[PDB]
Amino acid sequence: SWNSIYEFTVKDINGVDVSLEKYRGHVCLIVNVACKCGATDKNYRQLQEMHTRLVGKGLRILAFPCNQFGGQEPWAEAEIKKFVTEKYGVQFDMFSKIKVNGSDADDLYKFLKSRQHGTLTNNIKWNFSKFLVDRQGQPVKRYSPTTAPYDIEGDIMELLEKK
Ligand SMILES: [Li+]
Repeated sequence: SWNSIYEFTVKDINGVDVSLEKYRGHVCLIVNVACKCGATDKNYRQLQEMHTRLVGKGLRILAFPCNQFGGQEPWAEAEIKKFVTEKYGVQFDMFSKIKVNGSDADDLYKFLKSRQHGTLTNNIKWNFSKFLVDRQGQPVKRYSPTTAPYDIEGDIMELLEKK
């Protein structure tokens, strides 16, 4: 019966559980991440630039580490946090590691995938897929891993302009 992302609670990268009610009224870009992928640098760099450009306008970027793709997120949370903060200066919201596929996927990802279908098949295909969520907590677009974060900015602006 879940009707929006606000129904879910997740553990942040510091081990602090937070309800996604926190994000009511903001546009969210939800990204599954990994530190040991060939596109790690470009995704984190562009996400941090987009955070800096758009956080004041209502964008919230949420990054969920996940080790389901090629064993590319093997580290624990403290090490992930240190890596991304020291290398990229990440200021957006980082979470504890989850699964995005299978029956043990976080309910947030079960929900996201139930709202926006992937290309051909529905499982998350690799690290750095993106879901765009409007100011009412509705997932309204999904982008494949190879989509540069910058190419999502136009769609973000449309949703930021809405009430
Ligand atoms: Li499928």
